Amino acid sequence: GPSFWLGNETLKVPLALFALNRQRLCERLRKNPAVQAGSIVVLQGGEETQRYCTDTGVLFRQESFFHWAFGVTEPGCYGVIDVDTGKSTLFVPRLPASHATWMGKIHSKEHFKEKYAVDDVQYVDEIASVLTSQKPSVLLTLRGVNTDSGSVCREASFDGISKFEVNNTILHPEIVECQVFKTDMELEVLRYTNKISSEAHREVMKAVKVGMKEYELESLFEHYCYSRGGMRHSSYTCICGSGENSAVLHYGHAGAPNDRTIQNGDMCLFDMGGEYYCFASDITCSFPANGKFTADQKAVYEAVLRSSRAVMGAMKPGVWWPDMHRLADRIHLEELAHMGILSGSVDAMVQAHLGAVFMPHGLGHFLGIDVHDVGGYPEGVERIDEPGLRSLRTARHLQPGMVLTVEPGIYFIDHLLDEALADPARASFLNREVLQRFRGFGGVRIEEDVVVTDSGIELLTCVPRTVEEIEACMAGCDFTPF
Amino acid sequence: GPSFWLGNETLKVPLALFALNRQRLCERLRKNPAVQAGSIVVLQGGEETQRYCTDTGVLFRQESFFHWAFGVTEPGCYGVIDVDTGKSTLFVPRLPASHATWMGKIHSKEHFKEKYAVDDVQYVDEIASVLTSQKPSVLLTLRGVNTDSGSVCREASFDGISKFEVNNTILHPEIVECQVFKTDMELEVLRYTNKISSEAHREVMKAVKVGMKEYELESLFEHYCYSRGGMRHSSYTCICGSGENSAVLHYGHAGAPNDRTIQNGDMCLFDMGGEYYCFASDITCSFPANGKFTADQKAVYEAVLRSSRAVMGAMKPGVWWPDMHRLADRIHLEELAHMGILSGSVDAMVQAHLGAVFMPHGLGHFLGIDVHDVGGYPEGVERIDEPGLRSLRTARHLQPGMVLTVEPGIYFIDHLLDEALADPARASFLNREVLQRFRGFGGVRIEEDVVVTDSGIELLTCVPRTVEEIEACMAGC
Ligand SMILES: C[As](C)(=O)[O-]
Ligand SMILES: C[As](C)(=O)[O-]
Ligand SMILES: [Mn+2]
Ligand SMILES: [Mn+2]
Ligand SMILES: [Mn+2]
Ligand SMILES: [Mn+2]
Repeated sequence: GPSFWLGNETLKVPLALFALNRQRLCERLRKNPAVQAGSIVVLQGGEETQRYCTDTGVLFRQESFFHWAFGVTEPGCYGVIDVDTGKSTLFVPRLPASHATWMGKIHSKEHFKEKYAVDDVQYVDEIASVLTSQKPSVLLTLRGVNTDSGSVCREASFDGISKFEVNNTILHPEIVECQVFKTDMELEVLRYTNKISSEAHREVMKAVKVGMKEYELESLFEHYCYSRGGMRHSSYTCICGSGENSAVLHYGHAGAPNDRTIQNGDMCLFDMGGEYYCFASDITCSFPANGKFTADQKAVYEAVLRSSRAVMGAMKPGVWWPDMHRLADRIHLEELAHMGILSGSVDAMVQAHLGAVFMPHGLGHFLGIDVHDVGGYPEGVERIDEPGLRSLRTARHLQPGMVLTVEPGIYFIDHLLDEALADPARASFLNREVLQRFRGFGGVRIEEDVVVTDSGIELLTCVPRTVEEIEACMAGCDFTPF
Repeated sequence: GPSFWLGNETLKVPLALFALNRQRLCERLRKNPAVQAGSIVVLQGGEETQRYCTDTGVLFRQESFFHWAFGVTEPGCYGVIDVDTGKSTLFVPRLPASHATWMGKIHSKEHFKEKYAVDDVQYVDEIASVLTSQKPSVLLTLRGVNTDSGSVCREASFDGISKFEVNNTILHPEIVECQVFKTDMELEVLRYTNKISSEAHREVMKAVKVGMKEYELESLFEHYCYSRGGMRHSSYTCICGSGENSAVLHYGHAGAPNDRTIQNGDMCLFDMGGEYYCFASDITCSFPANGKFTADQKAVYEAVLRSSRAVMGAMKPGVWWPDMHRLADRIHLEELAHMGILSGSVDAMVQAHLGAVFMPHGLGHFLGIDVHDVGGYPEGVERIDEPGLRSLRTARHLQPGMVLTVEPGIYFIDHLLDEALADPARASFLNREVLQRFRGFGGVRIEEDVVVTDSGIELLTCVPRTVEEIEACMAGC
């Protein structure tokens, strides 16, 4: 069948990927006791937008649930699926013929049917008539809460939907649960997004020079990803933190826009991932700006490398993800003590939640069409009310087919360190005479993307990771993964 | 005073630019007899957004009116101006301690006062209290219709605004009219955006090779603009049309995403412009993919070069922009007749609106903070209901300080050509046997950015334009 492709060496993605997702969704719904015969899933695609009240178009990127189900790149569509038969119908906007003045040939319905390999294509304004003719029992629409953003996903609506029976509770948890488990076709795309983004990270490590602005590397990364990878979007705004900015976790946004000059002796923490056909990648490389780790930089870096590799080596089906977070915490504390920053009993440090002072974020998160992918906290899965752990984006147990980031880090964040030093339950573990040397260090994060498999994991990311590999890459060189 | 700067060779933009805009706005409002003493302009800045219901942040770019007045890059702000005194107050979000962990330094109010050179800084949650203590007669908020998008600009709101007298009609036409006329400080930024984007267009022309995808040049353009110019944003989605796609005016968007392979013999029409600190550029270069114009390509291209330079040579204060559009139409028709595509009386071709078959869009538009800048159709200025002219984004007369694109083009658009051939009043001019050779040619657009001066214009753009210059540029090592 047909494939999405941006030519050159970019990945051909079969539209069969999306057909398989529709089939899987129907198979799940058919087993659901709340679902009756004759139901139709109704999804609404994203619409074209402009900046504020201007006529400046914003580049359209499809809504993620719609993309998962249909793979459609055009704005203004709807899509329905007959649950009992699996039959799919795509609804596309009716453009008047005069639009050919500005748009060139206006594609036929048949063009879109062939392009997307759906069973039928209709115009959007006909959706009430078309659904009416099917005499559905119920329309299943999408409404639920994203557990990272807190936002409510808005259900499809069209003129005349009030004439139907509509259910907006059944679908969301079910399509989310399908999305949590990636098909082999989806894994091919995620292998690709990791390949390109890994190459781009290596080009950035080769190119970085003392005296450059952080954004010069943002630009270079995105240029590699688009020109060589066909990745028109990034999966999230690039975080290019140098020096003390490497301790700011979501650095790079409009308020702190990658605008610092990189200085000799700085650490860099570059968290960047290109997006291909609305599939994510999410990779963090940490390295010395000048290509040579100092002793202190090597020690912090290798502490995070140790936790990264320990977690990757322990991950397998049945593992409780919060236990991996606690494992990383224990390793960071052990290694910070081995560096002389901390002293005393590590068991006691853990009891005092000291790990969260140095890693205030979750160990990692589901990844897929969204960088923070859906499904981390389905009904019944609770957030753990402790520092660090409460920021985990899932408390699930691992199962084959899940895609996770593994992103431990250690950071020197002044207000968290000062809180600890003010707290008698924590202050005694800290050695100010050594810690003072790490004030303003920034931080290190080592972030890999992995697939849970029957036997463990599959590592998707392919970047230099040991001190020796990184120094070689920065000197321009050719490295072995976990 | 302070300046915005992204280091390296990027432009230092004095924050005095925005202070001058505030002053100019107050000066215009003070002259409006409907404006009450004690009025306060209240603007609301843009807020951070995410993709749909995801927690995927969208990179924040400031709302254009707010930017014009304040130059503020942070989301979640408000800004007010006392009309009678000119005094400015910026309202910034009061951030929680955790912002220090995830987003960065929690800057003090004094930091922002110094950064933006405003008279006072307060927190957003204090705006009702602060405005109350000033005892304004009326709050002037911003509501009006953009004449390109048709969208209604949404006025500021805050908790407690219902307790004030609010007017939402006076401000919009007044701030728009100020934006129409660029200050010398604004012109320095538009010279810079044109400089970087012109350099980037030159690099793209040197880099194009048969066999590349269109989007490889989009990528290169934006990388040049960001890494060398500090332009994190483009002014609009890059249009990288090759072959017949150069006839598709609305090309490059998500439905037609610069994904065609450039072939030997194609024309390229690349319309790209970086944005610096929310100031636009808007440039189109047209050229043969393989670096050498064929005879037909030279003829079409030189026709558009002729109208481009005739229009620029005629532009000066008092000139009616629709007359310039008609000038370009007439020249295109003349050249298309010289080429043998047309025959007969050009006067009669003009009477039959034949020019619009080949150039269906407007000759050019105001440019500033937005690529299609505000103020093209203020009250009393009407849209002309004729082909071509109805797509003009302004029907105003030119005055010093206006910034315009000059962007004539000729395209071979099947829908329009077929229509013209069906109409006996137009078909008699069209030589079907010659036109057939140009089906699938695509099109040519030559787009310059210019400033109206007291005596004529200043050209901002600097790219190769003659056939000889373009071929030389593309052959450069
Ligand atoms: C800062 As992230 C995209 O690894 O959650
Ligand atoms: C296609 As345009 C931004 O020049 O109007
Ligand atoms: Mn990341
Ligand atoms: Mn991540
Ligand atoms: Mn343009
Ligand atoms: Mn333009």
